[PDB]
Amino acid sequence: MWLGALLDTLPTPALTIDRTTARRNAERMRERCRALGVRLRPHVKTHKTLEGGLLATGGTRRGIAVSTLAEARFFADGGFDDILLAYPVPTARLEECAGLARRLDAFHVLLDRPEALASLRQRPLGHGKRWLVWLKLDCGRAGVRPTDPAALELAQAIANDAPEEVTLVGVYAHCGNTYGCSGADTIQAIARTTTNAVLSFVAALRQAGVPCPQASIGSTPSCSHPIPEMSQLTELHPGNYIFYDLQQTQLGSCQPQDVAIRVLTRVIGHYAHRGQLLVDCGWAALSLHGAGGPQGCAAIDGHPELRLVGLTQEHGLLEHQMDFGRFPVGSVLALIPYHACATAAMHPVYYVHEEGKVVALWHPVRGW
Amino acid sequence: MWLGALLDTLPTPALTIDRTTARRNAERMRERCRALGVRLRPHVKTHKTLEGGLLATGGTRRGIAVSTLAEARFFADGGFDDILLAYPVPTARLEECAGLARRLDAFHVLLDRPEALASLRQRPLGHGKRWLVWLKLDCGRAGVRPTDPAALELAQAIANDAPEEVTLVGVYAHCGNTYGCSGADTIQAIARTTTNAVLSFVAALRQAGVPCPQASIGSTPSCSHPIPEMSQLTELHPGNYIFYDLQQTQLGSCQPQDVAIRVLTRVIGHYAHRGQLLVDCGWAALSLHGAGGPQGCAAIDGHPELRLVGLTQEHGLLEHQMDFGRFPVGSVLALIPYHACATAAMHPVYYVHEEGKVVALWHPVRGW
Ligand SMILES: *Cc1c(COP(=O)(O)O)cnc(C)c1O
Ligand SMILES: *Cc1c(COP(=O)(O)O)cnc(C)c1O
Repeated sequence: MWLGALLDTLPTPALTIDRTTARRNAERMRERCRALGVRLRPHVKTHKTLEGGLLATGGTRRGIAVSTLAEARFFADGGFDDILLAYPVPTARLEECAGLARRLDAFHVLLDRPEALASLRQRPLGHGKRWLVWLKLDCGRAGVRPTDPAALELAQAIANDAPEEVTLVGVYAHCGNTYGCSGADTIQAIARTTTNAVLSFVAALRQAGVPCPQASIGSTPSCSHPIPEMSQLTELHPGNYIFYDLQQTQLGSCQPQDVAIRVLTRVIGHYAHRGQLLVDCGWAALSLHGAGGPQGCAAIDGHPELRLVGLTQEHGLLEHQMDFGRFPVGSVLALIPYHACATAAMHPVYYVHEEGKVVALWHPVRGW
Repeated sequence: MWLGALLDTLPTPALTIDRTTARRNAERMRERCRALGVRLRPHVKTHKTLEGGLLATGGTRRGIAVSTLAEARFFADGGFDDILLAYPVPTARLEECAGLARRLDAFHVLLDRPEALASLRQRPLGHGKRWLVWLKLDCGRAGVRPTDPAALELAQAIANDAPEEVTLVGVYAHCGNTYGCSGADTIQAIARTTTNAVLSFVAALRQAGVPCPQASIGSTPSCSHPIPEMSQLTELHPGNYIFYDLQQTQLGSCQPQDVAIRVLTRVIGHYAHRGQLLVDCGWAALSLHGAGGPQGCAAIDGHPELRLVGLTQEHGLLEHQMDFGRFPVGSVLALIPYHACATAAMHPVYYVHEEGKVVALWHPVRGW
């Protein structure tokens, strides 16, 4: 246990979260939504922590999105509610989904196939509770396409075919496509194509008389530079924005000062005959994200000079011709990881801090 | 808890270990060593499990190699001893190394820099115990080069400069270079270059009068096709061979029938308009190894037809023109992962099985 400890005292490699930066990130996204007049349902997958969720959620512990039944359970066990399982409802685990729907005032699920509706229908929740269902629209990983007349029919069914057992809460899209882009304008165009598609669908839905009270989109890059059409929605659900990361910096969603995550590592050897620094951060601590070479898995914070050039499980090699005097063995560097969600999943504890000193330890759940 | 359960009953994605194949793998490597007349010190990093270690070690719980102080501790807490920390001794965590050296009859460390020796010297173990030190030879990630006269001097010091506080147990190389190769002959050439280098060093060591009783090398690929010169060593320390994996199959260390690990995943959606299967195994469950694209992170066991073409955190996309009838939603596929050590690190439990039925659950340690 390390309360109060100075950062470069921790056993590395060690994932670190600047609680100042995080709180700042949470409140900033809360305000954007306030500004747009819509609700924020933060996704928890970058941190999978109660504390994390608590920040995102402004202290309220209600209205979030999870990627696994593990997180659902964890969050439910920690007192959260209004929990959306942002994932095509897993028909092979319905006893569990029903379990949570019964504990919770509001447990929401998504689906995108008529068969999924069938499966729900044959596992009625009972107790007056109805399956709160959202229709995942693909505007291109999963969901139904809004122009496919099949989407309309499916909405129709979820909403109406059994209103005592199933209800259509809204439509749900995740504009993840914004990750292949580059710079704010193409981010916004994907936001716009997605916002408008969704808006047209709902238009079509009102016209046909299919009640659909909510409409959800969002990803860190589109919600980092929100666009006016968005206020015609009811909720945005980004998540990663609480931490941010190198990729997010490269995309333009944020400035470096916004990235709350680092992986602290130590210089544990010099290698003059190959000009390389040796660090105790391998990929067990960092993950291979941003490689498919290693140069782009991470940046050495405060040191454009150095770049990662190798990663074994428990080692990384750094290069500059070098300067080993500036980097005595035992000195700590701070790696800026490419994909926050991925680094986060390699750590059983996060060292959370303020003013260089450790202030808390968050423990994420994992598994399925 | 799932004792006895049928495999395709498990909550996927789920890492699975064929205990038959594993036991077979353990005994096979035990026999190779018996044949060569040398000792086997299995590395535990592919599984990081007590059960795992127990197999490798033939039931004895002695003589293994770990990659982190976490594993050291775990194994020590589980009754193992003769534990080699196969890693340049971490000078910033010496209170802990000393801790374990004091609990254990035999805790071994490696180093490759004179300064490391200094640091050990100023943290004497006391209690009559001496730091059991091995000299990591680089024959090309870390260690000293055997032709560099500095290596000789360092051996000299470890062995002799303070024989009441520090002793040189042997020399240690890891012929990891065999991972860029391809086919048995270049594997063996790297084995040979490494074996001979090591043998020449020890020759030089005897000549100079530096006592060096042990000599350790090994990696799964060189120990999968051992070479005669190896019997002039005292110990081989591979590890991954207990599980094996796709990469190992591609290299030629093993035949498919040898790979004991799978990640079971489910078909949870069809996508005719893009010809794709949707599976609940994303990279949270598989890792991005073998990508730097996704085609090569894994193979669909029993189905050369399909290949992985996308991986998000909790999803993978499969392609063939398809045949969705052969793959009803809910049917289970078995992914063969590229790098066993990496997939293993994404799982908090391994479902171990025999004859299709689950026989145990191993829980690996993690962290640092
Ligand atoms: C991760 C995720 C989100 C969150 O979006 P980010 O861009 O990661 O902040 C939203 N919806 C789904 C389905 C997700 O998996
Ligand atoms: C992983 C490791 C080994 C084990 O070799 P494999 O080829 O993975 O079986 C041996 N020595 C060191 C230092 C290692 O990190």
